[PDB]
Amino acid sequence: STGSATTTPIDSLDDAYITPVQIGTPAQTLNLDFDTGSSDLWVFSSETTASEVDGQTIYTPSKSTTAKLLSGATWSISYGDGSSSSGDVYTDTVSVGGLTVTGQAVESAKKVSSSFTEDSTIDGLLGLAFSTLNTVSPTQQKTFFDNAKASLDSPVFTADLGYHAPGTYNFGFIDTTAYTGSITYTAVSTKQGFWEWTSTGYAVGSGTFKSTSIDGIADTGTTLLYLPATVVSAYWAQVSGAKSSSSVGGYVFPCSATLPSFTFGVGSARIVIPGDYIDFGPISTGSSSCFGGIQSSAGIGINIFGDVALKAAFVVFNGATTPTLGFASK
Repeated sequence: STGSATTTPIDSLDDAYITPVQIGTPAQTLNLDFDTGSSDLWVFSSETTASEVDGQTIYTPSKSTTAKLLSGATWSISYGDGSSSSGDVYTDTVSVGGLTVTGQAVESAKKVSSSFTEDSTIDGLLGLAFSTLNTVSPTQQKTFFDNAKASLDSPVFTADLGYHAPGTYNFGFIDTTAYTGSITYTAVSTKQGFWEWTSTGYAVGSGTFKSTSIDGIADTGTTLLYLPATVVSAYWAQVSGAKSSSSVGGYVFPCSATLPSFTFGVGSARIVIPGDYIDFGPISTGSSSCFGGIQSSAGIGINIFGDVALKAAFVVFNGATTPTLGFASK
């Protein structure tokens, strides 16, 4: 089997991407944030505290003839950005782009933090990191990909995120028309439950490539590119007027600037992030100070190849016995 679903930016800045997911019988379609940095599929639901729902589409398991309460199961998760959610668990039929999993754990939110409430466009998350990170207790549950794997034509899914435009998540096949040149595959460590890999270095604009190992995670659920302070300093030094602002919470730059590109290494290959991808617009409405899309990972504890990086590539998440990551230009 295979699946193919379009993923759409939630706003003009590509702050995140939503992908329609069918849950239950009859289908209830929710727009979920596919997140290769976490491993819970959770949804706004009929059980979510009413004051914490503000425009989201909810899953109502009582209206699904295939929903079954997973007795005794609860979940609770906190994300790198400080947001959190928690609740109980159903199993139900979940389909993504024509690909169907029966008995998928659908984690029903009883509580969500304010940032989820305040984002009316995201109805929940669909985790695509390794199932070892799944928070369901007392019986850990498998991700949608993990459940689908054995049925897939090939045990892979691919992320093809658009810049200010829709893109695609595919399951079970590699669309050879979706990228240019070749896919370069690189080793993954699953030791922390992430799609963790080692970039071979970087360049800023038309500058020389610096060969240096950068361990980080391919994370579709993180907006920006978080890299070591040395790297990030080298980037923003090439933008006149750019500075790190503790009050704003990162590097800012004059909105009048033209941003240089940023290149990262995948083995001997090179992915080029155009400078426009690195502009996340005014820090506040009407401001001429703009927020940068490359930020320091210092104090995160891990480097994150978030959407800013991933959207410049066709990315293969190879879930073979020994997982690997593939990157192609597009």
